[PDB]
Amino acid sequence: HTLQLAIGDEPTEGFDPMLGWSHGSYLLLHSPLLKQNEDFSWDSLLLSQYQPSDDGKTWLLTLKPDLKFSDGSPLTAKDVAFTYNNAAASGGKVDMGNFLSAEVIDPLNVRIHLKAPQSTFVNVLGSLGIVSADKYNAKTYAQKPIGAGPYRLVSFQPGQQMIVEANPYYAGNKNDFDKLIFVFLDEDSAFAAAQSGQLGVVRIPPSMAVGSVNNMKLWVRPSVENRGIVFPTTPAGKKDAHGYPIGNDVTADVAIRRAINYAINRQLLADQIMEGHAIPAYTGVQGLPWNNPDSAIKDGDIDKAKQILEQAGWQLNSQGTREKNGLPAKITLWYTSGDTTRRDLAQALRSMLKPIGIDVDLKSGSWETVERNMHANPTLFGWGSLDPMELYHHYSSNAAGVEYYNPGYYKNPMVDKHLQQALDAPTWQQAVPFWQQVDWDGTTGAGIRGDAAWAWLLNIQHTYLANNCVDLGKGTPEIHGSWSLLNSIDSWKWTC
Ligand SMILES: N[C@@H](Cc1c[nH]c[nH+]1)C(=O)O
Ligand SMILES: N[C@@H](Cc1c[nH]c[nH+]1)C(=O)O
Ligand code: NI
Repeated sequence: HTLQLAIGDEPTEGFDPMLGWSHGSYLLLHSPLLKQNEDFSWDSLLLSQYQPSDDGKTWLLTLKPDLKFSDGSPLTAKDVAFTYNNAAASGGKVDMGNFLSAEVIDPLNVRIHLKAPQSTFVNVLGSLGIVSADKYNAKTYAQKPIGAGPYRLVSFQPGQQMIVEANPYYAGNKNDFDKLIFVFLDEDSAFAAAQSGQLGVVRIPPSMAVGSVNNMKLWVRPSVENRGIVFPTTPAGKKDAHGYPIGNDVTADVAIRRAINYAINRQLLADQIMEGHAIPAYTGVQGLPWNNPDSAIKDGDIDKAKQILEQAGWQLNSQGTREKNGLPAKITLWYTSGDTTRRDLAQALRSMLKPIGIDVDLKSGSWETVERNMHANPTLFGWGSLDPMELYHHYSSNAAGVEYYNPGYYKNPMVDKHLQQALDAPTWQQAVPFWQQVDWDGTTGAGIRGDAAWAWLLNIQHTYLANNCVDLGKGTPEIHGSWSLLNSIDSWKWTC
């Protein structure tokens, strides 16, 4: 069967695990050693056995026999070792952490050596795609790659489409669709093509998940993708390396941040903006094992927000705005244009924070424009993944100002300690208790009970429209990024 999908952003700069697995359409053409389960354990497509040592410093990987690539070339230990070592030394992103080396014992066994225990290396094992040691070249791979994925590339028209076909050498199960065509369209054009019957699967914003489309069915997919506001946690007066202002004199007050957290009604955000297709999120890891269980509050509480503001010395002035030492609680919320739900979320927040006396300005821009103001102003972001490293990216002092990570320049030495403890655990199960202390350790934290570096809002569920004859099956909770639906691609069925 042939299926046409418009599910997200267009892939830019190639299909090479070596250059970066950032896009997320690699799930189509590639396959890592491990695949994550719904209980956050790990299974494997390519391995019969994978055992880390008790020290957590080394991994032993036994490959399944008779594995092949999309071109029919054999998949063995040489290719795994080549993959990991080359991605390690390439220096082009690809976080390998404490990785040292991959040694080939026999055609079916690889031994991975790490500098120190790393609880997140299991995420590397579950992300980095395997390339062919012989056939890999940085020039010809990006355009026409070979992998262990369920599909192999056939055609690619930039700005137009991308055509792939089922890989006969796939080690996993086959679905009911032998050919897939992915069209690159904006959300509205995609919806139009869905209603016209041109496409079988289309991704739509939750706002549009309303009413009935002919010969189509809505699919709500569980997701850890989120929406939240990041606060500048330091006073103003400093600039970064690129001359962008850092800090906000209003939001540097922790009371402001806690009050904003308590005044917001997350359930109303879900029901009124996301059409019920979100769940309230009080953290960046909402619903995950490493989420602090006590990190939730009873929000939409105006009187408590007012009480918090009054306790810190924020009083209404003659103009009806909170003032403290002549400084009014006037803030500007920034967000990225080109997204309707973000505009609506920002507006809704502006309306939600008014009754507690906080005046919210709105400013939308391109990411290039947002980059300049995201350190000096509260900003809308979306994140979320099955990788606990998010907590690091958000709350590590070393991540402050780096790319889009930690724009509020949050620095708490104890939180850094807990993060480092989590990283240095041999297993992720042992790391989980340390990840939770990031929120609150009983003394300090980055959560609401703590410094409240964020006003986290929602975990957004992904919405699709599929033909009535198409079953999208199930998979792990989808994440922030594009082409997340692909995580379920093996389970796809044709019911007509
Ligand atoms: N991932 C973050 C930041 C970002 C910048 N560019 C792409 N993403 C967001 O979507 O809000
Ligand atoms: N690759 C982008 C995806 C994105 C589009 N818009 C926002 N985010 C990211 O990780 O943030
Ligand atoms: Ni993003």
